Amino acid sequence: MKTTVKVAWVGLDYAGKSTIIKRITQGVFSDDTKRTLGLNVDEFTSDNIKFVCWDIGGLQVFRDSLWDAYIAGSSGIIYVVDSAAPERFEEARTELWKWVIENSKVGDIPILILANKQDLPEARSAGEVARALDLHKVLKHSYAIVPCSAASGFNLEDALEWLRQRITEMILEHH
Ligand SMILES: Nc1nc2c(ncn2[C@@H]2O[C@H](COP(=O)(O)OP(=O)(O)OP(=O)(O)O)[C@@H](O)[C@H]2O)c(=O)[nH]1
Ligand SMILES: [Mg+2]
Repeated sequence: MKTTVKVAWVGLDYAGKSTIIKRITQGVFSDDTKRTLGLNVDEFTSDNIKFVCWDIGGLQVFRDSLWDAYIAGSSGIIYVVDSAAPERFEEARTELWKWVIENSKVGDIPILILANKQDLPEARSAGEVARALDLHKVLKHSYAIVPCSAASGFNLEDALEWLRQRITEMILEHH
């Protein structure tokens, strides 16, 4: 029997949340993924864990209507950033801090930041994305940052393994 955990996939519109989930669940890269106009629900299993992926649209309208509930009901949060869109790093930092770092509804749950689109020539490194999001100023929450690509699959297995390990560690430490 597997334990069900709900994971909220958040991040700005165009960050690559839906494309990463498609690469993991279908094994294929879609370079023409369409904007999510609400919620996509998908599943993937990794060992004793059934991951229920809540892929929420990142457009402003969906942050204000849907993000609060799915973030508050999740067991883990994945915040995806387009590393090749530095014109939106300040906006991505603002939303990460409002909806995750300083959101009182987020307890001591796993927080994984994915610095996505590493395959693109203008992609900033994981270190550069961490500094742009002020991750080095996060004082009370644990977090991980992983550079990845839905196009090549780079680090997607390792990122999912990190989440499975953190969720399993919480279960084992409590027992
Ligand atoms: N080259 C490249 N393109 C990517 C990658 N991830 C996503 N894309 C592309 O980036 C665009 C936006 O990806 P989406 O998956 O729709 O982004 P999203 O975060 O789900 O956006 P919303 O649905 O608006 O929340 C699409 O054209 C994707 O094909 C990646 O790692 N590399
Ligand atoms: Mg989407």
